[PDB]
Amino acid sequence: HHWGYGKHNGPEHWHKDFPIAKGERQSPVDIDTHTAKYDPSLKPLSVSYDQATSLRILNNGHSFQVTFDDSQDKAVLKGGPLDGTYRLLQFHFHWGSLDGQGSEHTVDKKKYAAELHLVHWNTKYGDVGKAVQQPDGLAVLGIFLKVGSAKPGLQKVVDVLDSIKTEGKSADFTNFDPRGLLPESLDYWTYPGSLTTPPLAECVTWIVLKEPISVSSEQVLKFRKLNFNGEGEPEELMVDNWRPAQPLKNRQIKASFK
Ligand SMILES: O=C1NS(=O)(=O)c2ccccc21
Ligand SMILES: [Zn+2]
Repeated sequence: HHWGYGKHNGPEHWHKDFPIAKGERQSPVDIDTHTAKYDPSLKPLSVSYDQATSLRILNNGHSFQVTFDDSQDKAVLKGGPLDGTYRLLQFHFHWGSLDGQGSEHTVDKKKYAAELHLVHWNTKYGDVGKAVQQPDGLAVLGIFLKVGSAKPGLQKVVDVLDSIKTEGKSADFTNFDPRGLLPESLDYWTYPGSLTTPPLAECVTWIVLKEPISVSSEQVLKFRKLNFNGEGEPEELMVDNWRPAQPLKNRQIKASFK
């Protein structure tokens, strides 16, 4: 039927409705650290999030997302491998049922407990619908989560998840500052890829940060209490909403750091 992460509608099935699933620049990938190429021409990232305006938090049946006002250049990503200005639209997570899985990208086949995606779109295309039709339309900042100490900047998100437990629920979520989710270092890997969910469009420049953030076991446990199902349907816990690594094919992963 409609796509998801179960036995009968999971990532192995998606190609029947979205044939680009078997395409040439699909994501995620496994980032072999010994094969990645250091590119000294790569610039530092510029992350300008001080004027970010968060709007809502929503359970969309596949993850939960926080949306931002992208009507002007308030929260933007520039630099790195990018040409031009990319506006922050939303962030969301992918996570596991157990601490040793949940990330989409892997590093030397190591999985992390979760992965944060900050989705941005290229303002030269005017709106995000147009941007997803272009090979340089989106830039996604990917951040790994490991279980350790708590991340205080994540706690405002954890505490509202009760209010959006089931598919289709949303809540007001204003004045959230996404700078509290960033690691110390902005060293990164980058490669050309795709959305990791349908429609799997090949429109993404991936920027995957080397340094994970730490979250506590209690914080991640709250992800795992969300539901895939709508209210009044049989309860299915929202866990393991990650797509496995795809073949690299004719791509090179570049590193900003030696
Ligand atoms: O689920 C997703 N992972 S992603 O960052 O590739 C992305 C981009 C746009 C819409 C959804 C999604
Ligand atoms: Zn994602």
